[PDB]
Amino acid sequence: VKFQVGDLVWSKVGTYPWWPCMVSSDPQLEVHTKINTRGAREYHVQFFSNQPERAWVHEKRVREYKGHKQYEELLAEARPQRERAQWDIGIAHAEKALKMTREERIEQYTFIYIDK
Repeated sequence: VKFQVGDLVWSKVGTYPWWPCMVSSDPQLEVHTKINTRGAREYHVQFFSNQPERAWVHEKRVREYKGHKQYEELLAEARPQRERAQWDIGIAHAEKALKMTREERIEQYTFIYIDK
């Protein structure tokens, strides 16, 4: 295990670009990390955006978030207006969270879950 609940990460999910995320615990499974049927590690993340989004991401697609500027380093290794706007909001939220401790990030950004 490389990450804990509240840690800031970059995540590549589907066709979305590398997105700023916070590692969190799955509301149903009650785990933030698990081992696949193939034996690979996965993490549960929550995307930084205006609208809440979450996903179980493979270890190879989860990177440590050090700052917005390292996005060019990730793009070097390897969009709609509505999505671009949400990414800019997400980057602003991740930059504020970098100035906080893991414990503070949990109290401020963890999604509110309703059984409905």
